[PDB]
Amino acid sequence: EEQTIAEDLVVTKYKMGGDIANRVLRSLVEASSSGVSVLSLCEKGDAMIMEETGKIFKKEKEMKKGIAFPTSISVNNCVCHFSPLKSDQDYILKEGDLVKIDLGVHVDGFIANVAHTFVIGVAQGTQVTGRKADVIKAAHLCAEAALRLVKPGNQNTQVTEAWNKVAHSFNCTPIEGMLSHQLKQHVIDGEKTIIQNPTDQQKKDHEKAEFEVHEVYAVDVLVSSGEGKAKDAGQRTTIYKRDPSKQYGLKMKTSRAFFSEVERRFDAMPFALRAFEDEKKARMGVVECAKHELLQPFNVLYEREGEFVAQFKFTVLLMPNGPMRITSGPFEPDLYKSEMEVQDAELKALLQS
Repeated sequence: EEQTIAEDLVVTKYKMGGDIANRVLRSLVEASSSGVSVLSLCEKGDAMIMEETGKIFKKEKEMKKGIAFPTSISVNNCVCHFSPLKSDQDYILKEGDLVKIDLGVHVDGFIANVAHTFVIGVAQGTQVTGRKADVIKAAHLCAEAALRLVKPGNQNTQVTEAWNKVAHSFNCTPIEGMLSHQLKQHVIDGEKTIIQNPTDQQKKDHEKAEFEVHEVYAVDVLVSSGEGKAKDAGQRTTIYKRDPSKQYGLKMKTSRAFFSEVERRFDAMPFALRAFEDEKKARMGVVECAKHELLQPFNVLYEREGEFVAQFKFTVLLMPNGPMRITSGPFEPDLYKSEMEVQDAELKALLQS
């Protein structure tokens, strides 16, 4: 069968994961200051997840728990999936940097995803202004709109539409083609999805769905101050996910050993190459696996230099009495001052409940 949030136990597993994800996120935020290595924060994040996860359900020896999405910190125009290797060049945080932290925790396959955006070195008493406030303000209001639109009976389409209206108000554009996935036990890759600002082509190929009672979603809002077109850079993909629906006979011994460690350690959850002791081996075993589509990569995307990308990701449980989000970051609206606001009367109304 399948275990859903219709069962109380399933719900407590999501809530504990969400609680753990909310705490690790807060620790990383307050550990972010100018001069700090992004690589070190990613390691600390992953380590905390692993430790917090080890304090629950101890009597259950075979229960899988841990990282659902490796800690990634994407600064300024970097869109997502930035999770450095000891080898790659990392990023050193600076005053005024717009940083996005993305984490993923799971307990028994039940995933709790969260992403938060904030600015470095913001003196208290003072607000942040400019494009950094416009974009964060917009991403925030997009998250708020989803929270009110993603409910049993509605359809992904309505959410897609609301997002452009909010975003346009601050002259921001949600990154085109980004998807928000439904969640299931051990599946971070849900079938039903919500697409952001789709191109005419994608609009025609994306499947229109309807939210059902007892479903779970990881709503991912990615808004840009620029054109909203994410491009690949010279960056190395350091995050991969095993595709359980595909199989192939790897020829190389190193490929097989690497794939076995993956199936055993992370199963179908995204993981970071940093999780393997020998880097060279990992990198080497990835080539053939990724080549025969056994592994799905999560590339590091970028927006034009000078632009900023804000993000808000939260996991919401569609309970019969209403949606309940189990993850969020320490967000303070008053901190950001923008000259623009939502102008659509109807939308303006919806945002006040």
